[PDB]
Amino acid sequence: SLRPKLSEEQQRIIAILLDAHHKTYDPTYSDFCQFRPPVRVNDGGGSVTLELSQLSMLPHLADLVSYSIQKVIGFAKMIPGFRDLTSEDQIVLLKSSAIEVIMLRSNESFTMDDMSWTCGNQDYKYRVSDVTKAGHSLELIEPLIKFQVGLKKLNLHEEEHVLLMAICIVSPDRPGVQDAALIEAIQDRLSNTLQTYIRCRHPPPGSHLLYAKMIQKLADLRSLNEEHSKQYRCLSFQPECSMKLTPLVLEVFG
Ligand SMILES: C=C1/C(=C\C=C2/CCC[C@@]3(C)[C@H]2CC[C@@H]3[C@]2(C)C[C@@H](CC(C)(C)O)CO2)C[C@@H](O)C[C@@H]1O
Repeated sequence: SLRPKLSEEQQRIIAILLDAHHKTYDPTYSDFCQFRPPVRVNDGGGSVTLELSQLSMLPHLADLVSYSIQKVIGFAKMIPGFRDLTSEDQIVLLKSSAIEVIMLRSNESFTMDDMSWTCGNQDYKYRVSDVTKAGHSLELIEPLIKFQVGLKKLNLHEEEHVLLMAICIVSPDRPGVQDAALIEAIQDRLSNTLQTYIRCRHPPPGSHLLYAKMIQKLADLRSLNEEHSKQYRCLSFQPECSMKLTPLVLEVFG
C-alpha cells in the first residue's frame, strides 16, 4: 500500500553499489583470454572416470572462479558498512558467500537463448557439459540451471541485482561470525533499501511479491553452496587436483 520515497541515504547506497558493480564486473569478459585455456575432451557419454582422469575444463573454470572471487572481494569492500566490520568478520562473510555471489553475478552472462553462460565466442561459451568436465555432477548442475532460469525470469533491475548480491554477502547467519548484530544491522539497511526501491520503482506485474521471490533465491543459494561444497570435497581427492586450482580457490573451498 504505502510507497515511501527512497531516502537520500538509500539513493546513495544504490549509487555506490551500482558503481561498485560496474567497476568489478566487465560485461565484455575481456580478461578471460588470460586464464589457462579451456579444453573440452570428447565425453559425450558423461563418463565420471574420464572426467576425473582429465578434469580438462578445471584449470580454466578454476581461473574464472578465482578471478571472480577477487572481483567479489572488491565489490564487497565497497558495500556501505562492510568496512565497519572487523577484518575477521569480513573474511568469514567473503569465504562463506563467494560461491553464492559467483552464481548470482553469473546470471548476467547466462542466456536462456541456449541455456549457457555466453562470455564470447565458442571458446568462452560455458554449458552444463563443461561443468561436468570440471569434475561436478548433475546433483549440482541441475539445480544450478534451474536457479539461473528462475533468477532470469525475475527480470531484476540492475539496482535490485546489486542489492541482492550485497544482501547475500552481509548475512548474519553465517557460521563463525562474531558480531552478528552489526552484520544484521548492515543487512537490514540494505534490505530496507531493496524493499523501498521495489515498492516505488518496480512497475507491475513483475513487482508482485518480488521481494519474497528474491529472498527465496537467497535460500536457494544456500542449498547450492552446500552441494558445491560436497562435490568440491570429492574433487579434491583426485591426485594432482591442487595444481588445476588456485591458492585462492583452495583456501575459500578447502
Ligand atoms: C564466474 C562467472 C561467470 C560464469 C559462471 C559460470 C559458468 C562456468 C561454470 C560455473 C563457474 C558457473 C557458476 C558456477 C559454475 C561451477 C559449478 C563452479 C565451478 C566449481 C569448481 C571451482 C570447479 O569447484 C565449476 O562450475 C562468467 C561471468 O558472468 C562472471 C562470473 O563471475
